[PDB]
Amino acid sequence: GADGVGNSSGNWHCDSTWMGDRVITTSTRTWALPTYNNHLYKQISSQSGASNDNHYFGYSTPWGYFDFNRFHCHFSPRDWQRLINNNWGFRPKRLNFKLFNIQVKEVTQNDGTTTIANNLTSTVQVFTDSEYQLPYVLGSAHQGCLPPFPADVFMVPQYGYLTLNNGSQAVGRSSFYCLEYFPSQMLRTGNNFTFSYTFEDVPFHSSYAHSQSLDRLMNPLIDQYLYYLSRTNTPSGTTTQSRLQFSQAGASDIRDQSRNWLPGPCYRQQRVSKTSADNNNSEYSWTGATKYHLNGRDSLVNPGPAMASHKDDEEKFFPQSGVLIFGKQGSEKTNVDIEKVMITDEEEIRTTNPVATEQYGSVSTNLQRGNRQAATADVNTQGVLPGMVWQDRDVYLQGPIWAKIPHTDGHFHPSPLMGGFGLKHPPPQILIKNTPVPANPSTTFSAAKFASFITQYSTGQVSVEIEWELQKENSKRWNPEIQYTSNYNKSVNVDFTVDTNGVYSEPRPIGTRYLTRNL
Amino acid sequence: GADGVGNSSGNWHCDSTWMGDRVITTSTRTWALPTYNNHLYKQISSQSGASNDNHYFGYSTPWGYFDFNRFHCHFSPRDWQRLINNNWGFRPKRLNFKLFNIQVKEVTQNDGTTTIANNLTSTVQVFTDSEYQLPYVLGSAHQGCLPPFPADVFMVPQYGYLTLNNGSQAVGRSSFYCLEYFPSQMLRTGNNFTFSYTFEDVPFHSSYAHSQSLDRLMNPLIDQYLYYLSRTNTPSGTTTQSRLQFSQAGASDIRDQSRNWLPGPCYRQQRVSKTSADNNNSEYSWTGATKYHLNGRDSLVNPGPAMASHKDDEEKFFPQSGVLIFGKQGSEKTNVDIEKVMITDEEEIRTTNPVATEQYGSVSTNLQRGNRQAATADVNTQGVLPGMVWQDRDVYLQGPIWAKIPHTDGHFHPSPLMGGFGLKHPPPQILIKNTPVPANPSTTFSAAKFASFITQYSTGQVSVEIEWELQKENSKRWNPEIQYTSNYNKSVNVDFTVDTNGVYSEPRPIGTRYLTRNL
Amino acid sequence: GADGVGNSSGNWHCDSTWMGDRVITTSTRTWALPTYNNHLYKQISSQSGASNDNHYFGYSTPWGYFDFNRFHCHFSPRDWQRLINNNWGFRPKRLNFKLFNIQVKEVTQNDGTTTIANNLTSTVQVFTDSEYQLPYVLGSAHQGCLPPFPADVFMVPQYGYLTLNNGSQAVGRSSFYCLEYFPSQMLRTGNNFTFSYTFEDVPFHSSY
Repeated sequence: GADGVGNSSGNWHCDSTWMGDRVITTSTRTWALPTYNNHLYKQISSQSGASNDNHYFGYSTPWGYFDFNRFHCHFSPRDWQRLINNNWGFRPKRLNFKLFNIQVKEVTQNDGTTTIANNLTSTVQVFTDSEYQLPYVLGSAHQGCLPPFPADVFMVPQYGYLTLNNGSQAVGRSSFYCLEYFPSQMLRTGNNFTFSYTFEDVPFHSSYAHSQSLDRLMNPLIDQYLYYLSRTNTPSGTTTQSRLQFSQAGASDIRDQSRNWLPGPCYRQQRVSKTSADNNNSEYSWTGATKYHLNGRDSLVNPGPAMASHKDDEEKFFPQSGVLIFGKQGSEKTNVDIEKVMITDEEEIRTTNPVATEQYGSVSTNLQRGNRQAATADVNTQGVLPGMVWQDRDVYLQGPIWAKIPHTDGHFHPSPLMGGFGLKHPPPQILIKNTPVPANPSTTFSAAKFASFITQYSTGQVSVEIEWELQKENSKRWNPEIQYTSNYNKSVNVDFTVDTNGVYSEPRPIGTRYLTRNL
Repeated sequence: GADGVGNSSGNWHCDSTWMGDRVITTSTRTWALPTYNNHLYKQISSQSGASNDNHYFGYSTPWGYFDFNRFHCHFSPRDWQRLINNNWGFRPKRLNFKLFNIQVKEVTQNDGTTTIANNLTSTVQVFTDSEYQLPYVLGSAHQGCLPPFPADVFMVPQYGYLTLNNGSQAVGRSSFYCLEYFPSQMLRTGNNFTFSYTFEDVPFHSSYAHSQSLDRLMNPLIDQYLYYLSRTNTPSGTTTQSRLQFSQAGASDIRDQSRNWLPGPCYRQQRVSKTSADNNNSEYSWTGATKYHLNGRDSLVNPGPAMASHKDDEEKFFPQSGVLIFGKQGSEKTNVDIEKVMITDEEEIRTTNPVATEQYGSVSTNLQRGNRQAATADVNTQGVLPGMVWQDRDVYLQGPIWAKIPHTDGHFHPSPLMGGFGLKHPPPQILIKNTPVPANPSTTFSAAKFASFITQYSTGQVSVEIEWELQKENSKRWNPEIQYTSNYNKSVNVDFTVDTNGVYSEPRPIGTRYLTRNL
Repeated sequence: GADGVGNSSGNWHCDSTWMGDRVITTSTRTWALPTYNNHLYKQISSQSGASNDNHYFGYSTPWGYFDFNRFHCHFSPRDWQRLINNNWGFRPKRLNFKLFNIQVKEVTQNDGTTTIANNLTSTVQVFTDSEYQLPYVLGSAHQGCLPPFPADVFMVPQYGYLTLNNGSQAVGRSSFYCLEYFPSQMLRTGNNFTFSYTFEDVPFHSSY
């Protein structure tokens, strides 16, 4: 699209409509973009000394990108609630994007006095990496997505990436991608950039919780017909004499019943409690946390494989890195106290996946014989096994929406671990930069790189609309399901509202599983 | 096909052409075939005493088979190089085979003097087991495939197989397949045997190395928004008092960052070093090597599941059985010294799969509390887990090309472990035998089995052409990729050449990953 | 072309005719071919010490080649004379080649006594490097072309070539061409191999 200077390049679309089966969440926000790295690509690396587990090598670019991989960039409390309360599941189908009403300003810091003014002509160029030839950054839970609250103006993030490294230094194989080596489209004012995408058949996120659970799944009333090993030894006057007898598992017997499927896999996490007291006093934050390691650098295992966060009656506990944790609007960056964060809870799964903090089961160790007692041992890490079945990490309104499946020789069940939809070809990276403006050059020629540009930034609005599909409920469940509600009682502030000084804020994390489906 | 005696049953096709997307490697070689087991099927078994882990039972047949399950039976250094240097990947599509110019000779060892001459009439019969009713031997890394070097004449291997066994003895279930119970086609001279095959949709072998790596994958510039557990206890005058505080992972924080996918699986191997010194002195060749075991016989775990062979700066090490090892042209059969072999290296993977010699990660053990320190333990064997992603063993010019997927109730990701393409219905076994020639029988009848045949063998050439598909490169990588080159400096002998006495020889193993794709 | 065992795969053409403007010199000769380097490619180099101006590095092949880059393989004194006496100049235009009546023998040196006999089946394979992907040796004034005199039987030369070298040793850039990496056509007896060529506009040799 194209037009004039006194012509709005696009209108403001920010609705949300439900169609019974679909529902489209349109949404627009105003943004701003500075000139990063003063227009140059800069090489960047870990700090020489820095622990090995923390080295790196890569580049930062003068390019800034766009991102809305956060559910709340599309759903509004209320809306989300609608969804989350009457749908067995849902998934994204297609999207449409558009930047417009772009405007380029140029600040002038003459002595003790700045003065911003329109640089009409100068441009901002955009380009979408629709061929995925660029290090996909999104999906890395970074923060600089869209504001949950419309009215909020925002700054565009700067693109940076990482290649290979042998400590703080580069290794040859590492590649250096240059963003100008693409065909950016250049916008001036009166210019807009639209583009549209279509998702790929993915599974509806399961937005329901299970009423039955693996173990308790058969019918009480009837005993099976298969037998199991009831007792081993037997009374012989005073002493026992080994004599194995078997029984037919019934209701009273349950624990012993024969089955057909196994809980999901696991990778044991340390348990910490919301109650300061209980927790051993010391620094096992890193030392005790569950991790894995590549090329000799141990990394953390955050968002561990999807597994319930606490047994019955222990909402007080949680994994050291088995859950998602968001900050309460305002919460500072580092070492903030428990009271400043919102920890997610995944009890809803208990029913199928193991509890993060407790071992999977316990396999037998030795082979018993008359002169040898029967061994056994608990298992803290069980990789996928036939017959296992499980549930993936719920979603949360202010959580990630999707993530790119890495291009590898092999993947195994790609639901992104941080939760979300695992996409092979996700929404392409959208980039934006401000074509430089060489400030006054010298009369006599010089072949040096230009270094003195006009100080200036851009701004303008952006809009994103997405169509989601739904799987409606359908249970013959007689008694009421659970629903997500807002507290009745009076409060000094409404949840998901602007305070007295107009600061919007999300009180709690809102999950997705409320409706109840049987297993 | 058919014709006369003074008529070449086929010409010599040994080209190789590239078409931009495909590339066909035609190739012909001269061969020779003796008469095995003096024409009879012989029962064969382990040696009574022999360690249990080494028993067996099966048969050897008078039949010899054909095989080219080695990349170099089709690619020529140069060619291979072309491929390997400009292609994100490739795979086989179809093939065509033909035997021809068959000729049957008959030696005469009269006293101190042999004398070979043409037995025109007598025949050689061939037959392809296109229904896979015969124990698929190929794929077992046996040696008797085609000569890498054209000019080389070769001997055809003899077919043998193995069934069940209870120690050195047979067990009933074990089957005994007889090769005459097939409809062999019989060739006399002037007769040729052609046949063609078509591969099945398989995945292009990934012939590229990764520039990013799981851990270092997100964007440096921006800190995430999810929080993790920064510290546990806290300064209380003199003493610490447990007080968990959380932080928002940033660049400096990296190791702690939240992610979305896990390294490939693992099965720990012992580390040995190319440097004699380091290595503990003793015999842990078997005792210390990683293995598994069926029906009480521990077998070795060679070509362990695909996993990088050494961390940064340790090209000197390697798994005890985690790598492929070829002999330097000439190297004898047993206990040959390190200097006689070429060990493959899979550093290229590091980026996704764990290091063979070092544990996967470390899960937590106990549940901590005030009166209990936080436990933890390293994991040396991790079975596939959701979110895991990885790369398969590279290929190597002189490596296997494919392998038959065993007919079972269940497989999991069939890329053959020794590397190659996992095929459900691979190129059918091709067999060949020389119809016997009863040497002079007695005038008076006898119903005994004939035992005195004419001494004779066969020869003639064989040709195999195969069409491979390619996936061309396509990265916006600015700086140069790595390529495979031959050393500039002078040398007494060219690599992949015949020495002074015309002995072709492959200097080093050549992999496949050189081109660099992002993760 | 193809046929049987008791069938001459080609006749003997050895004429020479003048047409006023053209003149065609046909010519046939009998030849023989051993098995070189006992069937293998052998690496070859100057003799370590040997003056520098005389070092080299290259290979010898089990392959033998054909050559008639000598005017007398086509002209007969007399003929040549005709030409040479009444023509301001001349040049070649096209050619046609054919091998035939191929026969493979096999000697038997049993003790103090050899005995040659027909190995009917076995073959001889031929192939023309029509894409010039092989080190062009001919033109190097080598000797093993055709006999000037028809009646003369001859032996076929063996193919060998030279690459780069840093003294008596090889240098990487040097290439090693393998003759089997071509699609040889295989002849058995009763088999013939013909092929034809066409020269390119060149200047008449000034014969005045």
